[PDB]
Amino acid sequence: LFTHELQNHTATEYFVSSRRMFEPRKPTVSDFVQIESCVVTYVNLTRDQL
Amino acid sequence: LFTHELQNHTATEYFVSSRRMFEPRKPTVSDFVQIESCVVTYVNLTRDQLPDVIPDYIDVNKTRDE
Ligand SMILES: *[C@@H]1O[C@H](CO)[C@@H](O[C@@H]2O[C@H](CO)[C@@H](O[C@@H]3O[C@H](CO[C@H]4O[C@H](CO)[C@@H](O)[C@H](O)[C@@H]4O)[C@@H](O)[C@H](O[C@H]4O[C@H](CO)[C@@H](O)[C@H](O)[C@@H]4O)[C@@H]3O)[C@H](O)[C@H]2NC(C)=O)[C@H](O)[C@H]1NC(C)=O
Ligand SMILES: *[C@@H]1O[C@H](CO)[C@@H](O[C@@H]2O[C@H](CO)[C@@H](O[C@@H]3O[C@H](CO[C@H]4O[C@H](CO)[C@@H](O)[C@H](O)[C@@H]4O)[C@@H](O)[C@H](O[C@H]4O[C@H](CO)[C@@H](O)[C@H](O)[C@@H]4O)[C@@H]3O)[C@H](O)[C@H]2NC(C)=O)[C@H](O)[C@H]1NC(C)=O
Ligand SMILES: *[C@@H]1O[C@H](CO)[C@@H](O)[C@H](O)[C@H]1NC(C)=O
Repeated sequence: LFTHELQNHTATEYFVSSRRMFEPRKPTVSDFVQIESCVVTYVNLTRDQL
Repeated sequence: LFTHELQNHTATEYFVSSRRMFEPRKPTVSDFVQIESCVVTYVNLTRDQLPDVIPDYIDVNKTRDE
């Protein structure tokens, strides 16, 4: 999962692709998992922005 | 994903299986992905027939409104 550019001009769009092919596509819920532990590197988002 | 026979006698049942094992089973929503582009070869279905091909699919507004 990557973000194309940054929020510098409000472009916080997230896309998912393989590590060899460049196919930016919208992610799906079933592709993710839930973890009880968090790290510093993870962005601290909220329910409204989900 | 394959369809056993055709609609000739109303048998448009869809099943999913591996390419070596013949295990016809009902598909699951998590097994598909959504694409913004379409081709000629893809069947042009509608929302009403979505539960028929895939009963596992659920529409939020259809249930909430009624
Ligand atoms: C989204 O938001 C979360 C929550 O804030 C961010 O996660 C980090 O959360 C921690 C805890 O709230 C923030 O505080 C940092 O804690 C680090 C580890 O905890 C230690 O805390 C004390 C003090 O360091 C230690 O004695 C104790 O043993 C723990 O090990 C610390 O390493 C950080 O210390 C930094 O600042 C102090 C001054 O306060 C300096 O003295 C240190 O040398 C060091 O520079 C800090 O206390 C932490 O700030 C949060 N991270 C960030 C980046 O803010 C997520 O990171 C955040 N996500 C994003 C994308 O921003
Ligand atoms: C479910 O429904 C969709 C929507 O109809 C079907 O997808 C096809 O959609 C196209 C666009 O609506 C239908 O029209 C065909 O377009 C093809 C490509 O577009 C060209 O259109 C013009 C005219 O050809 C070109 O100048 C332009 O540059 C585009 O490239 C064409 O190849 C088709 O042309 C055929 O008919 C004309 C006469 O109208 C002949 O002159 C041509 O030689 C050629 O034979 C056509 O115009 C297309 O019909 C739709 N496909 C089908 C099969 O109907 C899905 O296919 C459909 N799914 C199923 C399972 O049926
Ligand atoms: C689908 O949801 C929209 C709300 O975004 C609603 O206006 C519409 O009536 C719904 N349609 C059906 C068929 O449930």
